[PDB]
Amino acid sequence: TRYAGKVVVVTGGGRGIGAGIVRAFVNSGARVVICDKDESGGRALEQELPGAVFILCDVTQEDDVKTLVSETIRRFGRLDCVVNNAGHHPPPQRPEETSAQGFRQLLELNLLGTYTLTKLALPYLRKSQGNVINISSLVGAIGQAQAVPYVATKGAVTAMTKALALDESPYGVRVNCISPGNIWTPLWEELAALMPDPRATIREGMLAQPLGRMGQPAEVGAAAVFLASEANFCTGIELLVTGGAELGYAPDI
Amino acid sequence: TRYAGKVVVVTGGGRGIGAGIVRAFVNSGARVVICDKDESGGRALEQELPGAVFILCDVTQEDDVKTLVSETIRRFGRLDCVVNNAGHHPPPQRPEETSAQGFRQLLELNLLGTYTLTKLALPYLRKSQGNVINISSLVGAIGQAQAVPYVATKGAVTAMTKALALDESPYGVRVNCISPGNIWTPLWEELAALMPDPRATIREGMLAQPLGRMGQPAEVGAAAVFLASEANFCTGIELLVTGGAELGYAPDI
Amino acid sequence: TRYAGKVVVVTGGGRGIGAGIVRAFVNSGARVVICDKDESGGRALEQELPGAVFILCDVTQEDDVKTLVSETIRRFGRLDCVVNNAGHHPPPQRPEETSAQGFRQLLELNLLGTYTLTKLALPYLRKSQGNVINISSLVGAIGQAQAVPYVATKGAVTAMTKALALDESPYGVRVNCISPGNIWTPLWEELAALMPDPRATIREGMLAQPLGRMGQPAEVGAAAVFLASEANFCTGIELLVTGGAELGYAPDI
Amino acid sequence: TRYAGKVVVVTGGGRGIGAGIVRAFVNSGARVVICDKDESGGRALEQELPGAVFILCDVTQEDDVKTLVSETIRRFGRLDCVVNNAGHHPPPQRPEETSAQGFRQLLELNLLGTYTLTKLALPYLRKSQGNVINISSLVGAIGQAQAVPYVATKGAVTAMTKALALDESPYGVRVNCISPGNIWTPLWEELAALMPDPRATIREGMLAQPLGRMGQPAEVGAAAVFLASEANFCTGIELLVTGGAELGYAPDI
Ligand SMILES: NC(=O)c1ccc[n+]([C@@H]2O[C@H](COP(=O)([O-])OP(=O)(O)OC[C@H]3O[C@@H](n4cnc5c(N)ncnc54)[C@H](O)[C@@H]3O)[C@@H](O)[C@H]2O)c1
Ligand SMILES: NC(=O)c1ccc[n+]([C@@H]2O[C@H](COP(=O)([O-])OP(=O)(O)OC[C@H]3O[C@@H](n4cnc5c(N)ncnc54)[C@H](O)[C@@H]3O)[C@@H](O)[C@H]2O)c1
Ligand SMILES: NC(=O)c1ccc[n+]([C@@H]2O[C@H](COP(=O)([O-])OP(=O)(O)OC[C@H]3O[C@@H](n4cnc5c(N)ncnc54)[C@H](O)[C@@H]3O)[C@@H](O)[C@H]2O)c1
Ligand SMILES: NC(=O)c1ccc[n+]([C@@H]2O[C@H](COP(=O)([O-])OP(=O)(O)OC[C@H]3O[C@@H](n4cnc5c(N)ncnc54)[C@H](O)[C@@H]3O)[C@@H](O)[C@H]2O)c1
Ligand SMILES: Cc1ccc2nc(C(=O)c3ccc(F)c(O)c3)ccc2c1
Ligand SMILES: Cc1ccc2nc(C(=O)c3ccc(F)c(O)c3)ccc2c1
Ligand SMILES: Cc1ccc2nc(C(=O)c3ccc(F)c(O)c3)ccc2c1
Ligand SMILES: Cc1ccc2nc(C(=O)c3ccc(F)c(O)c3)ccc2c1
Ligand SMILES: OC[C@H]1O[C@@H](O)[C@H](O)[C@@H](O)[C@@H]1O
Ligand SMILES: OC[C@H]1O[C@@H](O)[C@H](O)[C@@H](O)[C@@H]1O
Ligand SMILES: OC[C@H]1O[C@@H](O)[C@H](O)[C@@H](O)[C@@H]1O
Ligand SMILES: OC[C@H]1O[C@@H](O)[C@H](O)[C@@H](O)[C@@H]1O
Ligand code: NA
Ligand code: NA
Ligand code: NA
Ligand code: NA
Repeated sequence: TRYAGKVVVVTGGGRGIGAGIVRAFVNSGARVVICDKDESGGRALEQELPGAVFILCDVTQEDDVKTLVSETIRRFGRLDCVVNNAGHHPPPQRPEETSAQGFRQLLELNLLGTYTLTKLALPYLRKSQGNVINISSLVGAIGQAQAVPYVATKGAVTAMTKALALDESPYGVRVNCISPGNIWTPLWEELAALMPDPRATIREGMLAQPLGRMGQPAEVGAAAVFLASEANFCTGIELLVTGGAELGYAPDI
Repeated sequence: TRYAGKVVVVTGGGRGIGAGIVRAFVNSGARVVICDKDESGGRALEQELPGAVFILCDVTQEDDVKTLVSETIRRFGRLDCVVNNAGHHPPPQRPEETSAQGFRQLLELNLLGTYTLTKLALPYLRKSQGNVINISSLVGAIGQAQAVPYVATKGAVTAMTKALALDESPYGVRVNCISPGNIWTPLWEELAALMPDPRATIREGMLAQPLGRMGQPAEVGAAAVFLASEANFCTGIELLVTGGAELGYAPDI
Repeated sequence: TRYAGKVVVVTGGGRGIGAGIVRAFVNSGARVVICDKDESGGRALEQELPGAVFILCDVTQEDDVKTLVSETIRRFGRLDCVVNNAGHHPPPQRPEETSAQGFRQLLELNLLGTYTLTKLALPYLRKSQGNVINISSLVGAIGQAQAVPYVATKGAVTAMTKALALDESPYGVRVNCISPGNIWTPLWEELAALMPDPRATIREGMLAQPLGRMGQPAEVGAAAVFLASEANFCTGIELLVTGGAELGYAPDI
Repeated sequence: TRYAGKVVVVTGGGRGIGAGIVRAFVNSGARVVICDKDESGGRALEQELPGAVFILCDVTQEDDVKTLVSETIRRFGRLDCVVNNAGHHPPPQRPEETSAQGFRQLLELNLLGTYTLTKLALPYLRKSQGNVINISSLVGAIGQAQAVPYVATKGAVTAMTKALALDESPYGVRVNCISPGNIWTPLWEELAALMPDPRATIREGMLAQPLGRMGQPAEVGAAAVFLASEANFCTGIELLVTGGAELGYAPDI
């Protein structure tokens, strides 16, 4: 009952972290709108979860997002929390192999899609004293190899979260982000499968954490439910869900 | 039921943030040992809360802490979480008014008391796959005026949390900290009362947060229950409970 | 002589921080290419400074940047340091007053212009074991009110700096950023002039720093010369030039 | 001539990083007082460097530090910069192998010695508009394995630097810290020699940095001269000299 009576939109909710966040909110008593550009996972999740419904929406398309918000309000009468989870990590790319074109496309998804939904949702979040949760990335803070565009987009999300928290504080709307590290999801599996030795890549990904494993969508979901339902004095925070990966680390020429 | 069957020790649990943490854990289903050097608040809290008991213990006294741990195990049979909350903020002091003697005394409480209980508790936390929660301070990260010793002690706590998280990760024990900002507690009230215009000082303390108020012990308590019970992929994190105080901020000579 | 024989490109070098960086590098013995989209300041600076030349270049235009690099190499035979300083802060804008269109345009300048020049320069920086210096912003790290797009762009720059530092480390190219706070420049003067009480706004800007004044272009310039010429074990750092602005900060409802 | 006419005290200046800092300041034109508890290195350094003199002083002994300051003023007539470099890293120690006694002793050196000299020097630094430079450690920020006391002491130093910067800003005294990573010094060599395979330990220490080597005392020294002589808008900063070590990092159970 921690979030009973509330209405939550989760973008990219059809699989991976997003689906874990959907499940955590349904388990907390909320009604959840699953937004995804892909019908397969999200439609099945609606059938599985009473309290969740699926709305096809590509967050890079402004009119899709307008309809997502208007349909959420039409169907459920309020909006309490937006979780901006839709995002992508390209395959590893050396800096000279990236392009401004690809960088712009990744900004459209990872940054501007979050911006667009948040902007359209904020009038309703102000009415409900609701909150925004952005899914950023640990590597926005610490960097990652072979990922210049991705890292830039996530540094932008974390910073934007802090700016918006300042602007929306007088109106009672909290704005926070979660920065996951290595979470075992279909994206992780897909990227590993591109590598010469996928099993070795996966093993390395597990050992990057002091805890010796990758994280689960459910663990990101629990962090999101905490931020929405019990973190009433938290705004503009970056909540790390990383298993400790950021901890620790002639001869001098 | 989020933490049912678990046993938690909260130091400085007789009033303020510590009492809020005690209440949050009792509400989650845990049994709680209230440690305090002062009988008044903690004894009343035991009477009030089924599931909480009071043990007199000054965390700066090694034998008191040894007895705290042995009595917790004798009475409850396990130990799952230690919350190192006991600590103090001296009245505002200019650097030249501080002393090495006073600095050492504050280190004994704010830093070494946390170290001592954690060390004595860790064998039991390893058996239960339990966790440590240290109550640090936002100003350990960002500084504060007229508080050189206090700030130093809290920078030490936050750093120590990260080091211990690394060391205890192979054993399945997570170690995290909460960094509160301005929380309305008897300590805050006592410090304000020393100032020339206490009401003005309190007003200034409220407006230091974008949220326009100070935080509550209950909000720190909810963050602690989250870290203990649902943050299984979080270790070595600093969870800010500050209301956004860290956000934002000839002419050039 | 600290940077004698070296060749430096400074974008946005015609006024403000960029001109201060140009002067600092000329004073260190380097030859400097002043890039700017505006001829007025940069052309005068060339006439004033032996060792500096002006090249008209809008960093948002890929062909302009290609020509900037090819002309630098044609005229000077090497390239040792790129300082990505061109950038803009829009007038204060509430989140609901911003647009995706304006956000994209600001990303083109503050983020993608930095990306584009860095990419085109890197083959030459690898040959010289040179370095990249990005001018980010303190508010990328801590947030700012009425500046969601700006803050996002600068969070991206700081993060991108760390990612590129990782990628270019095997090749001996260091990549660092400077995050200024309030620096008294024509941009600051222009933004203040839009406000109802410009003098009051300027006074507030000075008092945001514990040092009680704004910074100077020359101080950012000295930090840049340090990073280029003497910081050989620094890569991926964020060097704050802020005057301490990030330091420090019923009642509980 | 960057720091000509100025007087600098470097603690632990007889070898390692401290000796590198001494050399960098002498090369900048300053007169330097080498403080050390060990005569061997510091006495030889005085003989070698015109402009440097050696004063025997154990920074944990208050009367030694009082004499250090009074002798500096008696001999040189002013004091412009204090570099608190004396410190120690114990051999790797598991948390259960540490003691409160050893922790207190390490606090006396790494934290309280810095506090004591700074306090005694500040009246003179206010007269000269001088500055304080504390040598902290990257692992104060990110943690390290088998080093709970050390990490705590360095977290305290970094935090204390920020608090004192706030307090001394109205008086025109800047207070900054440098956080080195792996620097090749006699301490590093001594710790490696205790390990089963010292050469393997050294190799691992080099590869912890993206730059693929450890740092040099001279590089820390250049950062110190920058902070003293050219960073006039920097106070309360943590300048990382780490080679990038902090950058970057069933399957989910
Ligand atoms: N998996 C990790 O290790 C990891 C680490 C750090 C951060 N993250 C972040 O977590 C989020 C989720 O990652 P994941 O691993 O679950 O990814 P995933 O690819 O498994 O799932 C992403 C989901 O988002 C949907 N989506 C993609 N583009 C969309 C669009 N334009 N509109 C709507 N939906 C869209 C996909 O169809 C998919 O269902 C992303 O923001 C990612 O950057 C993931
Ligand atoms: N109140 C704030 O704004 C604030 C802000 C940041 C951090 N904190 C931290 O939160 C913690 C609690 O602060 P608070 O405001 O509730 O303080 P408080 O003074 O109201 O309560 C502290 C409690 O700890 C007990 N205690 C003190 N010394 C002890 C000792 N040696 N052994 C055992 N118990 C001892 C006291 O008797 C008291 O019951 C402290 O670590 C403090 O530094 C508080
Ligand atoms: N002034 C501050 O307080 C402050 C604070 C933090 C960061 N910064 C950053 O410092 C940098 C310089 O700021 P400033 O205050 O000196 O600004 P400014 O407006 O005074 O100077 C910027 C210069 O860049 C040039 N420029 C703008 N767009 C360009 C383009 N497309 N191509 C090439 N040149 C272009 C302008 O013509 C101008 O000469 C910017 O990145 C800014 O975001 C400034
Ligand atoms: N070497 C590294 O990798 C490294 C990394 C991070 C931080 N640091 C810090 O840099 C500083 C210097 O380290 P180093 O590697 O050069 O060490 P080092 O042991 O080589 O040199 C330390 C010097 O300080 C002196 N000293 C020790 N105790 C003293 C006391 N009580 N009073 C006066 N002088 C005293 C020693 O005699 C010696 O000359 C320390 O604060 C250390 O924690 C070093
Ligand atoms: C082969 C490969 C490369 C890079 C990958 N990166 C991620 C990722 O998104 C991520 C990971 C850790 C972080 F700390 C983080 O912030 C993000 C996932 C799978 C990968 C697979
Ligand atoms: C007159 C006064 C002065 C300083 C005080 N400081 C605190 C405190 O402990 C605290 C506050 C904010 C933080 F961000 C923080 O980390 C700690 C409480 C009451 C005070 C009253
Ligand atoms: C009226 C106004 C509003 C906002 C302004 N902001 C800046 C700026 O660029 C900046 C400032 C501080 C920082 F810490 C920072 O990172 C950036 C300059 C002038 C302004 C004038
Ligand atoms: C065998 C061993 C173990 C640990 C050591 N640690 C240091 C050290 O002081 C240090 C290193 C990196 C940092 F990032 C840092 O902050 C400090 C030096 C030698 C060592 C040798
Ligand atoms: O594909 C990797 C993992 O992705 C997660 O989102 C699913 O919940 C797991 O069942 C699956 O093993
Ligand atoms: O004394 C200030 C506040 O302290 C808190 O710990 C109590 O829960 C409040 O009831 C009280 O108003
Ligand atoms: O316009 C504000 C300031 O801008 C700086 O870039 C110039 O160097 C100053 O002379 C001027 O006062
Ligand atoms: O002992 C390791 C290193 O220590 C440094 O302080 C010295 O300057 C080097 O010559 C020496 O190789
Ligand atoms: Na359903
Ligand atoms: Na009871
Ligand atoms: Na010229
Ligand atoms: Na000499």
